[PDB]
Amino acid sequence: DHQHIRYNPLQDEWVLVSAHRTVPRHDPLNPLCPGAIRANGEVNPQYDSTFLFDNDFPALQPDAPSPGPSDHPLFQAKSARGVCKVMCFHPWSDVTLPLMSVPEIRAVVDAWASVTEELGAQYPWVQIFENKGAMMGCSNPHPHCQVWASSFLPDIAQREERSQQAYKSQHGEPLLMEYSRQELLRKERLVLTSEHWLVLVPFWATWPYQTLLLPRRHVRRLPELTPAERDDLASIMKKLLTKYDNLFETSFPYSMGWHGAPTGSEAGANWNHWQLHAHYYPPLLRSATVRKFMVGYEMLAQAQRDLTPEQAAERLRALPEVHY
Amino acid sequence: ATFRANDHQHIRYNPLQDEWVLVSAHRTVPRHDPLNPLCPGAIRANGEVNPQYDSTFLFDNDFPALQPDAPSPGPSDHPLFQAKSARGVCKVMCFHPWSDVTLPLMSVPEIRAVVDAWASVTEELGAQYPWVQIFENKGAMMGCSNPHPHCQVWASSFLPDIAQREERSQQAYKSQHGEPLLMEYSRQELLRKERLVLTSEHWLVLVPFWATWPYQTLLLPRRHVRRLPELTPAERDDLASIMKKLLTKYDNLFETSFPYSMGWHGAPTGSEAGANWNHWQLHAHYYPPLLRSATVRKFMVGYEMLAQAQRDLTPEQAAERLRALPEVHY
Ligand SMILES: O=P(O)(O)O[C@H]1O[C@H](CO)[C@@H](O)[C@H](O)[C@H]1O
Ligand SMILES: O=P(O)(O)O[C@H]1O[C@H](CO)[C@@H](O)[C@H](O)[C@H]1O
Ligand SMILES: [Zn+2]
Ligand SMILES: [Zn+2]
Repeated sequence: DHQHIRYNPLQDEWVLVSAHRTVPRHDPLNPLCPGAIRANGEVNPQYDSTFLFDNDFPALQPDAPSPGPSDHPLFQAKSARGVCKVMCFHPWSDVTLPLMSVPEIRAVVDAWASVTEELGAQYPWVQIFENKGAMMGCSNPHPHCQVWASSFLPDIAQREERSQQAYKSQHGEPLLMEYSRQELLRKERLVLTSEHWLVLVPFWATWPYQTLLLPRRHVRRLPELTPAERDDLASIMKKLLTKYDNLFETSFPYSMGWHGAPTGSEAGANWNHWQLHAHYYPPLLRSATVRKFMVGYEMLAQAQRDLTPEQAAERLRALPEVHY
Repeated sequence: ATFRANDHQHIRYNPLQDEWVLVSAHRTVPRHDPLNPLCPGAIRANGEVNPQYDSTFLFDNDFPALQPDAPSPGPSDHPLFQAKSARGVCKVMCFHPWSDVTLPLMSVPEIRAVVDAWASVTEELGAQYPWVQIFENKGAMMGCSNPHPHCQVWASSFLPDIAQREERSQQAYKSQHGEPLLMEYSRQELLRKERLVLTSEHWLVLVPFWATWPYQTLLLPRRHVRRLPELTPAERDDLASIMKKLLTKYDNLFETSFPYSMGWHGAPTGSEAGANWNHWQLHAHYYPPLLRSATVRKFMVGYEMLAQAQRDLTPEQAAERLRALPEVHY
């Protein structure tokens, strides 16, 4: 364990490794609760599973004029269109994914597949993400995620498209399929393995207990998961997130999201280089209250970490799967 | 429908670091503490006692992220598992002996002292390391735990990621156009005016066209200058002055001590300092988190982490607001 730098081939980034160093179940005023009034005056149904609605304060609208063409190579702007939705995971405000049952989480997975299929018919990128915890600026504790679909391929998606396309041309295999194969051989960064899925701490991880979740089968997009794969996803997510809560015995904050092959038009397109995966980016470092700050050097030079990915994976493997 | 950047959503390109951003336009510290290890006279974690310094003070970080000696990792057996060596030194630089001052509260001569110390440490460590990263982390909101006025300096044997991104873009730009990227960018922003914050004889501050943080700024010299030590005395005095004006505007924006991370980017140093770096232009970035008040910040989370940076306030609105703020501190 000596200081060194490690490369992220998926997003083309180096990281410095300095190894040498109470929510009520229901609130009629919470606009995500069953029966509650949203900002546009609509009343939520008495839903008993997941619930999808249009964000009343959306970052993207479906209609917008395009900016003019760019008159200078340093001042480039392009059009942007999209739709932003909110997805409640469960009717109870006082539950989170790790406290939910496997069938309930399977309902979440089914709703993720449905909204990807639905919005993917019109938009080339559908970004599902969850922002969990006030530490991630989440102001509403009801269990949910957001879905932003966009007419442009976002920056990170462009980076992963570029690296995966390059990797499959150079080596004949999808980047993340070879990565899964290798981490199964190497063992030391695995967190969980199941029949259809694996969870690991990536070699190039930047956040302390960051994980990568990906299926064992080559799968380009979330809707292609079979029922067995979806149930197994629900199970393995429940185990991962329960480990996360047990790490510091608290409701573990994070941002997470799904990356799969671009949607929109598929005619004349080849996405075999893509592999479906999810990233988890948790801020906590040493306790329920001591976090990692991505500031200063990390903003001006390069991401930095003290805990090695292998130490983090070793700690995550040791944690119980029974919630505290 | 006619497009208007202040009215309609769009995406903008950062050509310096090759990044797109979504613009959703449609939306008490005691002066002295004997136990504060950055104060004059105080004891540090390694047992050393600070001198009774009356200006800046430079010392080795007692908890450094980089050490000057380290073994190199083995060669990689696989293209997905690449590791390289890392060596460097981490220093801490106090700006001033008084803990209750910040840069905008200091006099121009005192800030000029900071500039001179930045140049000295860049020259000294740059003789041995190809990258010397000066940066300041100001405010608990940026995880700074010590309110004493200071910055850090991490010098490294490797060229850090962001530096590689800016080396690549500036090299390409000068190859294609025959001028340094940021020199043309400065000329253009002087012509376009709408994103300027401050102009002085030798320097300018603007909200970059592609900015991601709400009141983010870019500070750069009007002359083509590759590295900080090359600034003349007049350029250094004027840097001190314009920084005092910028940081005072920042403090006046929400009438609070404005948090931020900031740092300097210059041509790589080390063994190849004598190579051709004419495509480089010295500059500084300011990345402040505050969004709408002294307490309401931007969170770079969720979509920003999984897809793309996003902002509501346009760079032009931010710059207009900054230009209107007084240069006299509240
Ligand atoms: O030196 P500090 O204040 O202890 O550390 C702080 O600045 C460093 C450089 O940006 C970061 O690596 C840390 O995340 C941050 O907490
Ligand atoms: O949707 P919210 O909770 O209003 O907003 C939050 O999630 C968004 C998507 O990551 C971010 O752009 C915001 O910075 C964050 O505060
Ligand atoms: Zn990804
Ligand atoms: Zn820069």
